[PDB]
Amino acid sequence: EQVFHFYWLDAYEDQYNQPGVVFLFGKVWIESAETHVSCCVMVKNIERTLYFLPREMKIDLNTGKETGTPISMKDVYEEFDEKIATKYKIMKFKSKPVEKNYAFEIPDVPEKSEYLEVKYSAEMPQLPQDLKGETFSHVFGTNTSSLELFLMNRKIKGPCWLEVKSPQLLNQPVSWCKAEAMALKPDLVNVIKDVSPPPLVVMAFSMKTMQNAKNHQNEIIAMAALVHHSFALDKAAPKPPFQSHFCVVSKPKDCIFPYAFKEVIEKKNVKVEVAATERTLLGFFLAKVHKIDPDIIVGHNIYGFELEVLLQRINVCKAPHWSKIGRLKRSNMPKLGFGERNATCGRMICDVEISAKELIRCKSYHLSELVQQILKTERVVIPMENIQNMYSESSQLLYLLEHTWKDAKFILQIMCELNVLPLALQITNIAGNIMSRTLMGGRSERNEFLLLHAFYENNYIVPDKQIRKKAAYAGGLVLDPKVGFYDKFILLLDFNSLYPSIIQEFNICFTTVQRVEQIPELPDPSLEMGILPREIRKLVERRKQVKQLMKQQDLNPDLILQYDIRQKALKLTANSMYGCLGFSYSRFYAKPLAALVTYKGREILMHTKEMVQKMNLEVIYGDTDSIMINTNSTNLEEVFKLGNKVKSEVNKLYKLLEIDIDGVFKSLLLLKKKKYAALVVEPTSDGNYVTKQELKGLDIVRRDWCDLAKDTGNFVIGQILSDQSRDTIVENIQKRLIEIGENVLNGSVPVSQFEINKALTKDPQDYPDKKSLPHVHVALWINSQGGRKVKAGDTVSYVICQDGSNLTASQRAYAPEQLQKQDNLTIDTQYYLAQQIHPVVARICEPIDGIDAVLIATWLGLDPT
RNA sequence: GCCUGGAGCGC
DNA sequence: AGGCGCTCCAGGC
Ligand SMILES: C[C@@]1(CO)[C@H](O)CC[C@@]2(C)[C@H]1CC[C@H]1C[C@@H]3C[C@@]12CC[C@]3(O)CO
Repeated sequence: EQVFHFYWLDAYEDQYNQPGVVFLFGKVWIESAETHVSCCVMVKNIERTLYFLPREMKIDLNTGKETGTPISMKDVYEEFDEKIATKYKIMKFKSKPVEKNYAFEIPDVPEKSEYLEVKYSAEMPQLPQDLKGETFSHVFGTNTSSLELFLMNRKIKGPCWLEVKSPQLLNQPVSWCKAEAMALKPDLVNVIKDVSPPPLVVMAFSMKTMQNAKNHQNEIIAMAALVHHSFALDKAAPKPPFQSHFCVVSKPKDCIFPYAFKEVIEKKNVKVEVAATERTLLGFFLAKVHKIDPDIIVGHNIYGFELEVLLQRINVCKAPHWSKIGRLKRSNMPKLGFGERNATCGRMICDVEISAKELIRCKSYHLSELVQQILKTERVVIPMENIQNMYSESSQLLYLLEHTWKDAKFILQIMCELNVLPLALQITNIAGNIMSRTLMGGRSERNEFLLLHAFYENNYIVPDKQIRKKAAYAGGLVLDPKVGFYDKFILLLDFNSLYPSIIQEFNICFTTVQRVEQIPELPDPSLEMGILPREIRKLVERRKQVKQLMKQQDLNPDLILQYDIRQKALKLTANSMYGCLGFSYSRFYAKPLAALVTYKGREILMHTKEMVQKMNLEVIYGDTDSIMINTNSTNLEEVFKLGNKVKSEVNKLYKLLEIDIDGVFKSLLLLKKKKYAALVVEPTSDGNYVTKQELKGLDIVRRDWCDLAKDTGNFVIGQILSDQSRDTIVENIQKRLIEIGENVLNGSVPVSQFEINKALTKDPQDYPDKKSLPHVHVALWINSQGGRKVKAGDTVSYVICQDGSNLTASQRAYAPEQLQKQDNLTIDTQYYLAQQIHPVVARICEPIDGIDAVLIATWLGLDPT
């Protein structure tokens, strides 16, 4: 008849105003224009689907007793037809008996069983979730959304190509896309899998807001954006990351642009559009968004500030057509990211801050710390105050705009550097969810979707969607450490994905483990692979295919970064599978399964520790899935043969679980459980090797210890692991420490190294014992004093100062700025030497002969007692 | 040691 | 807006 193709990226549903309809936004190829343009496809008539569970025996709801008559499918039909449909207003519907499996948390529901499937328009009323009757004890699917029913039934798993048959035109345009179309029923949409992903339109932006002179509004005075119209998600980022860009500045209401501004620009030839009013600016922006038509908008702290601000201002200034910031034509703007995630429907939002938190560790995720760590460059800062003063001289405004441009360019580079977009696609293509959601973070949901697809495809009824804490079960086993320094090589054996393998090994699934604190029994080896095991099995196969492809030759060179990305996404998925089992709010929550996994975990660890011991080998440490062996040897080649020897022995015990040589140490300083320092062997040629320092858990790697303490401690660590004689070392450490103590007293240590960082678990206002907590105290100051406001998740930087108020150190906390700018404030040198440096060095040198607590305190110039 | 509150490393 | 195990600090009993 007729058909068109399109690559979908995002989906949206308005249950309240447009039930039974799902809007899909993506890309269509236009041959005439030789480029892809945005497209919106409206899918209608996605019907509610219910599953009524027939009773074994008919019940009288008044007496609560069987009536002697057994139940047949027809009984359910009739009760629904006569008493249910009527009472709740359902004119039409289709029904049909179907067989469905079940394996979830509602008791008295058979593993397999017949059900009365009832399908009817989403426009007619929704039944109560607890609805019961004379012929049925429960009904599933009452609250299932259309998006879920559509994605599950059509087997759509993340962005991909769709074939839409019998497309229809619309009276009037419903979206801001270049092409629109409508499908009358969902079975008109099909997935096609042998066509590559089209490149997207990416737009990175940043803005500068300014607090208004009189009262408290935060106006947008400048916006910068970088853009690229052909950004592949299946290959390396384009160089450069953008092709075009634009800048728009405005002025608050008390200020006036510096004289000659327009002219100063005409000269420099900068694409800076100078707008008279904030409202004009906003409108300029919204139009570029509408004209550029990005598929993805990337920024920093978008969901935490920028986006909400942009929307509020758009409303106050009554800027024209706010819904263009999204892809669907809408009238009313919802607020508070709910109203936000909805505000941009059709366009994916990538917030680098969120993406960084999921990909790397830092002491803070502010743009400057990310730029430093990720891009390795310094990023200037502009305090909200200095802004106005910049409106007096043109060269200053131009600097401000240029800065904003630099910010958007950094955000774009970070996004490129972390490979966020390509990873997100692979992740979404695996979980089978929605990419804008994958980008918002939250693993539980990617997990839900993956399982929902798995169970749907295997004929199971699935759970209805339902409408730090203290541990709820046993975790991993942590062997007791034989603290101390070692000179002989150390063997580190590791299991490859213990948890995921445990799950396949012992066939642990919702469909195989009987369950009701009490670890359930493993299933009988006779039963077939459970649904969950098969899913992990698949991830493991695909990851093997990929690593094998990577070993290939005469290959397209860029393909290797691609395989590497998919490989990691396949790993992240499999591992999250476990953690979801243990999440109380997960749609597929199942503590029993989780706990059974960690159990066989501990068990296997011990049988392993024991076995290495029966081989007359010393086992000095072990954490959840690893075993550290002290060979007492000095012959590297022999060490390896030993490892491979133990290896062969353990791997002989299982069908899928495998242990391997994760490495070898030349020297190791084991302080406590989950805390050590070591020199790692990196073989080269002829049995030779180089050595690299690796730290784990020591205060040195934490963010809640100033750099002064961390740098000193690392020094001591380098010494300790060295080749020098024990005495050479002990001397060097003393030499150094005493120096540090002086440098601290004389004031030669940079004010930066005294900074301590801590992240707030709650919003600074939700802390009762406030005052006694440094970071929280400092956060309140910052919030109540200036612009941006610290909130849960944010890391606060501070330093202890001499107030001259005789309060404990924990009550004399200030911001680095509050220190250098204020005079009566001065670094509490005493605190840092005794409460920072000393503690760290003390705990590191504990197993060291020659070094002691009182001995260290004197070197720094402290009274031993 | 424990308790209360608060940190974030480890797998 | 996936888990649990193991230190560290401030303060007081
Ligand atoms: C945090 C979480 C939750 O599943 C996530 O998948 C990252 C890996 C994770 C930390 C896991 C919790 C259990 C951890 C044990 C380690 C690391 C681990 C996943 C399994 C392990 O790799 C050992 O099997």
